[PDB]
Amino acid sequence: PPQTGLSAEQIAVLQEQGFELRDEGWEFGMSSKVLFGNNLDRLNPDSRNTLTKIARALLAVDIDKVRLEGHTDNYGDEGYNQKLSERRAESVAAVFREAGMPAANIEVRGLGMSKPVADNKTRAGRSENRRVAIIVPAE
Amino acid sequence: GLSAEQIAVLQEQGFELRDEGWEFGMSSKVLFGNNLDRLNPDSRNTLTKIARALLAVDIDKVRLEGHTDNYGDEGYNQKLSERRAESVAAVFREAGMPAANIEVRGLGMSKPVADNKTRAGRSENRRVAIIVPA
Repeated sequence: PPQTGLSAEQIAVLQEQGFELRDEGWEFGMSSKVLFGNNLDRLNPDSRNTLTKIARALLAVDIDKVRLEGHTDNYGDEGYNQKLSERRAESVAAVFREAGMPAANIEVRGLGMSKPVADNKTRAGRSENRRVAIIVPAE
Repeated sequence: GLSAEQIAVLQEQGFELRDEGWEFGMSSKVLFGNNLDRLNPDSRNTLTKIARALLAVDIDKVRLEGHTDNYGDEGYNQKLSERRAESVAAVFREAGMPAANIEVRGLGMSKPVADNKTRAGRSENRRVAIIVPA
């Protein structure tokens, strides 16, 4: 399949919103520390507003299908981190639905600690791993 | 203490007078469902109504107390219970309750109302309580 499903107008929005093109599509990893702070799956209220802006920016150029993927670092129990990561992605999904993203077009996954982008030996690396990613397919 | 009009509202809302104040306990299953500390939307709406009923008669100070059963890790259950009480606090602040007048506590498994030896009792113990000091 050619990766020509997105127009330049759509790519431009993805770039401005912080997305980078990766193997599974355009991806923006959002810091869980920023999104949730000390909470479990409840979003900071300011972060809810931030997320709504991103959803609306995407919807304004007809990017109306996303995958939301939750991730953790390697601290704690693996099953718990998987559950936490799924619930965190689901919280983001709720905000995207409220902004108008069609519910049938949102796929939610929790990957727990299984797909790190950084080394878990460092606080910085662990924080980079604690994220919720938005993925927009390029197909 | 509380005025007659305030007591009448608390009684109407289903609060019961206990040693530490008027108390209204709510099921964590109903409040959070499968979530961790994110309230489900219907429960948010129900909590907002309670907050507004209280604020309409100048009940503007509460304690929110989160509880668990004794199943699972003690430390996690305590954090969970504190975070769940904080979620309810956030709803009350959004309704207009002064932030400085809200006390949030997570008791974990330490203060059961029912028998943890039974499933029924463990379920009753998984709750968040709204308390209005008398």
